[PDB]
Amino acid sequence: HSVAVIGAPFSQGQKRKGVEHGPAAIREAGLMKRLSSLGCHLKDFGDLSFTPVPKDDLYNNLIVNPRSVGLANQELAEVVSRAVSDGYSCVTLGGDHSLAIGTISGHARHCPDLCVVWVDAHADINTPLTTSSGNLHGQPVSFLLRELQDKVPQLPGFSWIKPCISSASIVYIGLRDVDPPEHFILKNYDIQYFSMRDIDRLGIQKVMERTFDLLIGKRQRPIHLSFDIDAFDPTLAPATGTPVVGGLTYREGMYIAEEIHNTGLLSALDLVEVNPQLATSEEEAKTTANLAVDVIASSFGQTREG
Amino acid sequence: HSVAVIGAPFSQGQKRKGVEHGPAAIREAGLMKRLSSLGCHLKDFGDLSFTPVPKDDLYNNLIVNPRSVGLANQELAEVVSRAVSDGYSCVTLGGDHSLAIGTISGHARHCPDLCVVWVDAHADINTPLTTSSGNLHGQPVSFLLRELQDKVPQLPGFSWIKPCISSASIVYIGLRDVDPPEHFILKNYDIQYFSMRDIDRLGIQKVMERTFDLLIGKRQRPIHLSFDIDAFDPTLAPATGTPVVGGLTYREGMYIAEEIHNTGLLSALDLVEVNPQLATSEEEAKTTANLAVDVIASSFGQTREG
Amino acid sequence: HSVAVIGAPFSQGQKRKGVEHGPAAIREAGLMKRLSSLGCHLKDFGDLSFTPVPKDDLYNNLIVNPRSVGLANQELAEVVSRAVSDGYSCVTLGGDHSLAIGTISGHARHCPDLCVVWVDAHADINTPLTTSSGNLHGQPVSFLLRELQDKVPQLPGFSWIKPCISSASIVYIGLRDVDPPEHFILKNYDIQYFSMRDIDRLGIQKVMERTFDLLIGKRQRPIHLSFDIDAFDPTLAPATGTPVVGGLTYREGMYIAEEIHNTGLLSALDLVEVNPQLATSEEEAKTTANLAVDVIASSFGQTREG
Ligand SMILES: N[C@@](CCCO)(CCCC[B-](O)(O)O)C(=O)O
Ligand SMILES: N[C@@](CCCO)(CCCC[B-](O)(O)O)C(=O)O
Ligand SMILES: N[C@@](CCCO)(CCCC[B-](O)(O)O)C(=O)O
Ligand SMILES: [Mn+2]
Ligand SMILES: [Mn+2]
Ligand SMILES: [Mn+2]
Ligand SMILES: [Mn+2]
Ligand SMILES: [Mn+2]
Ligand SMILES: [Mn+2]
Repeated sequence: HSVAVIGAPFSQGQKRKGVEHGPAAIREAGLMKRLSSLGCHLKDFGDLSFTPVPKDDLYNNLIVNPRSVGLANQELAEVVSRAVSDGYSCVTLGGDHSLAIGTISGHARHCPDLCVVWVDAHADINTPLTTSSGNLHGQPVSFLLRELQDKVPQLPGFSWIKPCISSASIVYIGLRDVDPPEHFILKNYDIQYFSMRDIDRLGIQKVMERTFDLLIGKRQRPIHLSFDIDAFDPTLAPATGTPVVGGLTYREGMYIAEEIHNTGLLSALDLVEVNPQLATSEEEAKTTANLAVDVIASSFGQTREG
Repeated sequence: HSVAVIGAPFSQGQKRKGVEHGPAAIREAGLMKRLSSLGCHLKDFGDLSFTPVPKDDLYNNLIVNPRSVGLANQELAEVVSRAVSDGYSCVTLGGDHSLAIGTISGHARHCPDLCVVWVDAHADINTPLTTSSGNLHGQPVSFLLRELQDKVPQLPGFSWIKPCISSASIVYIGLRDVDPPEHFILKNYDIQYFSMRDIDRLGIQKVMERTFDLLIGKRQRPIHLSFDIDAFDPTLAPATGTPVVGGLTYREGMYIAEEIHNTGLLSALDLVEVNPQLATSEEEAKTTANLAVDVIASSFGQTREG
Repeated sequence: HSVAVIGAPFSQGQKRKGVEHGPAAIREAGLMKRLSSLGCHLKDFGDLSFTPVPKDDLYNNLIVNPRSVGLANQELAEVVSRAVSDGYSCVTLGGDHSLAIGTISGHARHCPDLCVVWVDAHADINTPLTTSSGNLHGQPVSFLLRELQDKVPQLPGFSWIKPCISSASIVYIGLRDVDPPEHFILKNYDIQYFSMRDIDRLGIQKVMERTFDLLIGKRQRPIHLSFDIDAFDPTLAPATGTPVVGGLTYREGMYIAEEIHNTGLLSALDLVEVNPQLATSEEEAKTTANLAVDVIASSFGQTREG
């Protein structure tokens, strides 16, 4: 049972400074010791240094840093693919959520039947034609879903990406801030999700049951858990760039991670969008980083009953 | 789909200064743009100025400002009745909860088969003979309930009031601070309520399902939503006159409002008891006012899934 | 209906100063008036002064203040036994949880068929051979449990203790910080528990139903409620020695207590581990003390509906 930890200090998928310090904050909160204590054999890749791209001008006068996000993701994908091939479950510390483009591509490279659990306040499924921000961290799923590719134009630095999962192969949990074109996309391609409303109705236990039934009800598949810290209520995870009131409780987040662990299928985990600079106090930054560690640890077997 | 907004800056239903600034606070939290964005056609009646009453002495050496509360409500009912008759769903911003005497009377004047969902930590059903405070914001339901007529003395300024709701036409949600004579009244007239305890047991989905079965299970009826901000836990809505621990969560509040919207029958809404002056900080005032806007917006169609 | 209140200002079951002030803090939060208001006839035993033991050296170079904890508990057990004998439901205010040794022994003397509901973030069932702290407040169940007596060494000051609880006769609620030897003990003796995880799944209503089915499903038994304030989430009860995130909500705590009261079988209650000195502010101290009073009051009939 081996875990690779990769620091992906990326900020260019969005516009708020400081999310590149997320991996450091998470390590400082004791991630490595927590993983070791659960019996994980660890390989720390440290924090990647991504190759910059000169003159990375706006795409279509809207999409920011496309070539940089493309190249960093290509490089990240290579590291992830390599680590999976060497038998590691891959933990990637962000950094903004655009790096899921790289971790999922790399993961899918030799685990092409992987499935995705995307825990997030947001659907992150705008395309370059629907985004109203230009921020790639709100578009990553659009580049990964095969059903969407007729609707996704080719960005500079993105040509290496081949859409690698189907719309039946991703489930969202925690949605509460969805743009209308994203809502259209989720309905049009019948992508399954559990918004905070569904959690309010069903409860987190049934949500996880139905999630796994949809994804691995008929066959075992390596699971890719892409966890945006903003899934949690901002009272619990204030240090993040797009906080939305009414999020997961601490207990709900742990229960999700616990059930992920319980499948035995976790193969890769992203923990993204922790931005210590956006905390109004050091206490706020640390509680956010500590929560991130709790999620990762619970995902690899830490329980609440000993 | 048209919405009238009436500010009712009234404070004389109770003794704490500042609740008359509720409407301004709610407006400053961006109410009108939020309703507009939902597609609501808006008529703003502004904030009403109520006629003062000279020498408005205590009634029975106990009940405070009876004629002022009576007259202000008569005037409010007139504005409400007129807006409902012209085809608007009527949003009244308070102000203390005694103004529900006027909004429900005025609403019933045009829609006599209305039913009432009363979301509150309190039952607000004391009569002039049971009140231990003398505050009319804690008695408004007693003046409206037909079955209580013979137990409710005639107050100066109140003669215009015709009880318009039967005891089977109101359901309470969120109760946790109920005076013993209020409890007797609720039981003796078989008035249905879901206390915080019931919500703990059933969950808010079943609570809303049962609420609608009781009210509109036999026929469609216009719905009057009377929402006291103190229904929410004090941590979420600190700026209010009688906070009680152990209240609705943010998610529960939104769920109630969403289900109200989903009936298609919402005809009037009160958002009462926001008192910015009781905030310990400007942050606390704004979070309470923002919460008020979320309740109203959700009640008119804002969703958590886009 | 008679209730005896016993202050047990003991701190030597652990190493953090201040928990000996728990009883005064709880009294200051208005305990006696709250109990009177519910119709409780009260006998106040005041705060006991426990006989000190000179030269109370570590047992086995690890276990702290054993003779002092042994003797204080013997004296406590005598007071509890006497009060229960005289027809009182016994409320014991702590003080650290090592005093449950005393209250449960005293209680069991006249009510040998008693059962125990242990509400706590922790299992408190380490033995002198498994404790890693040496603190007796984390071992009291091991001395009470019949099935364990062959694995529990004889401590100085502890010879008066006769195990009086069988493993089928105690149920835990709220567990989330369990040491591995404790987990082993719970599984090996088939001791039933509902962790925070079980509550997330079942909901607190089902948890209480099953608790009582296990304890009193076949016959009526006097109930001993041992409530560690740290069962509650640290945001609600910060003034305590071993806080653990992800605890009971206020509503869940009240619901447990309400259900205890509804059995009609509550015979004794411990409210332990309030340490006002661990509060970072007087507000935090008072809110913890107030929460303790809420629990005790609800356990004796305080309702949320009047
Ligand atoms: N949907 C957003 C906001 C658009 C304006 O409403 C937010 C995307 C958030 C990215 B995340 O990784 O945090 O979920 C976007 O930038 O696309
Ligand atoms: N029930 C109260 C308190 C009486 C003392 O227990 C409070 C009523 C609150 C009015 B609201 O509009 O806020 O719910 C009253 O004044 O009647
Ligand atoms: N289990 C602890 C911690 C051991 C180190 O992990 C804590 C016991 C808490 C005592 B309580 O009365 O608060 O539940 C112990 O001292 O045995
Ligand atoms: Mn997000
Ligand atoms: Mn995201
Ligand atoms: Mn109220
Ligand atoms: Mn009210
Ligand atoms: Mn304990
Ligand atoms: Mn404990």
